[PDB]
Amino acid sequence: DYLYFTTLAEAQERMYDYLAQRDNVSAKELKNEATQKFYRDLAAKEIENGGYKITTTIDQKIHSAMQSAVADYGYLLDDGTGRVEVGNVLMDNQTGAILGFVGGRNYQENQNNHAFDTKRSPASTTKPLLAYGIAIDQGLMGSETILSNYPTNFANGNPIMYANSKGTGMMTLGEALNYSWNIPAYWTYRMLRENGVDVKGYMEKMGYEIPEYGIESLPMGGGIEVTVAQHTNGYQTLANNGVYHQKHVISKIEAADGRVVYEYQDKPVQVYSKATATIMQGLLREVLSSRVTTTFKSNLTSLNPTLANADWIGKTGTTGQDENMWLMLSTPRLTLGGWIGHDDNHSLSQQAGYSNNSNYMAHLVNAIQQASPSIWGNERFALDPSVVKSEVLKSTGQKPGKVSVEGKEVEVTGSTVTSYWANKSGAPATSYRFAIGGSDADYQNAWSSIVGSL
Ligand SMILES: *C(=O)[C@@H](NC(=O)[C@@H](Cc1ccccc1)NC(=O)CCCCCN=[N+]=[N-])[C@@H](C)O
Ligand SMILES: [Cl-]
Ligand SMILES: [Cl-]
Ligand SMILES: [Cl-]
Ligand SMILES: [Cl-]
Ligand SMILES: [Cl-]
Ligand SMILES: [Cl-]
Ligand SMILES: [Cl-]
Ligand SMILES: [Cl-]
Ligand SMILES: [Cl-]
Ligand SMILES: [Cl-]
Ligand SMILES: [Cl-]
Ligand SMILES: [Cl-]
Ligand SMILES: [Cl-]
Ligand SMILES: [Cl-]
Ligand SMILES: [Cl-]
Ligand SMILES: [Cl-]
Ligand SMILES: [Cl-]
Ligand SMILES: [Cl-]
Ligand SMILES: [Cl-]
Ligand SMILES: [Cl-]
Ligand SMILES: [Cl-]
Ligand SMILES: [Cl-]
Ligand SMILES: [Cl-]
Ligand SMILES: [Cl-]
Ligand SMILES: [Cl-]
Ligand SMILES: [Cl-]
Ligand SMILES: [Cl-]
Repeated sequence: DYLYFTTLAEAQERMYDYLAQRDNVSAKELKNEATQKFYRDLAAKEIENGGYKITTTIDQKIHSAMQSAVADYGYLLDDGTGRVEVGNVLMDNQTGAILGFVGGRNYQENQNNHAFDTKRSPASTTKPLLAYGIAIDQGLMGSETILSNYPTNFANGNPIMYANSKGTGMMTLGEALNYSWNIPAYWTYRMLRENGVDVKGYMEKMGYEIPEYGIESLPMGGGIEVTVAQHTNGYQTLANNGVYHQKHVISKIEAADGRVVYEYQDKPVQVYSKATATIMQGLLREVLSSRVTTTFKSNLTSLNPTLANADWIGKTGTTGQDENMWLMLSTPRLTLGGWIGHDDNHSLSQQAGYSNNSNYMAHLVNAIQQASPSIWGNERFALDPSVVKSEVLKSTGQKPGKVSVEGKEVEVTGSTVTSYWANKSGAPATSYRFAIGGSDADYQNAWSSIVGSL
């Protein structure tokens, strides 16, 4: 099944490296196609014939429960666009160990591995990692920072859309994330580009391969295609207080006589500050609780109300013609990545991600807990002590003070809120351009509203 061939493939690659080094083959000799073919064949025969012991990270009872879950409840994905395919990876947040996965609906009917082999755009699930997370890490925004959702066009002249909406006005990062509005994400990434932020440094530390970082739609998964396993590794980094661990299924290969062919080496990397990661956890908690883009919390509360009270955080994504739906879920202990789509890339139904995948993943999470009752954990995500708390205006997301609006030095006061920052000084004083993004026209309209309220 999917586990046998995934494990065999990874074991073969590790045996290939071992045999090449053992036989003292140069990096140069390894470039020779005939020599590579020989060493791949020799690696295969060594596993096939050799009596090696392959130790995996797979929790057999959990992985078996995930297979029974997709057998029993996979039909909940079928939405009247034909048989819907599925991939899921369950990952330990502290180690990057893969405890279990779903390769697809039924290996016997379709062998394609939707957990490790198929690459699709992660759509709006890019936003927390590539846009908001990095902006917070760089001290360019906090939890109650304001972004423009005013209408704006891509560089090709097309309006940036959210279903049938061309946009609204100013909104908090929280509203931007809960709805997954697109314009605020676009302005956030544009701000990173304008400031020359090394985005590629963050994404490559987490093992992402992105060919062009200049794509305006990058935060909406434009110019990005990822496996479920890889993308699960990104959400592992946010959930593990910003510390990446490389995903792995193989922990060790030993000869019969106990000689170590290969052993996984942990190389932890602080990709985001603890402040940034713990701020993002708080925002992604509200994405699921708000139930705007996913019914997941309603589905899970009904199936398993005790498990629904674990500290769930998550994010959804939908490609533009509903070809791909994503739901990424974490507790402090585990991350579960979920993709659905069609092997030939044709459209799912409009609600496939909102309802069907949410319901299926609620069943999958319940099946994992039933197989291993403590595995999700009862720990809460919590703000790191290094987080800076700023009292800011609800209206501007910046500290109270004086601003020049149309000549007249205006005293900006009103309702305040605590904003969480990952810098030293926290939020600055209100400036005229108080938000991420927006045109001179947008700001005229915004300030009109704010002055009216004083
Ligand atoms: C999040 O999921 C948002 N949608 C997307 O991110 C979609 C559509 C989109 C793109 C740019 C600006 C606004 C909306 N992203 C997307 O389709 C990118 C991947 C395209 C790759 C081509 N192959 N395919 N499929 C929701 C909330 O609007
Ligand atoms: Cl399997
Ligand atoms: Cl496979
Ligand atoms: Cl040999
Ligand atoms: Cl086991
Ligand atoms: Cl992968
Ligand atoms: Cl795609
Ligand atoms: Cl524009
Ligand atoms: Cl909201
Ligand atoms: Cl970059
Ligand atoms: Cl990648
Ligand atoms: Cl670039
Ligand atoms: Cl572009
Ligand atoms: Cl591996
Ligand atoms: Cl892997
Ligand atoms: Cl041996
Ligand atoms: Cl830190
Ligand atoms: Cl809730
Ligand atoms: Cl609901
Ligand atoms: Cl979405
Ligand atoms: Cl298909
Ligand atoms: Cl706790
Ligand atoms: Cl907290
Ligand atoms: Cl503080
Ligand atoms: Cl303050
Ligand atoms: Cl600072
Ligand atoms: Cl800006
Ligand atoms: Cl303008």
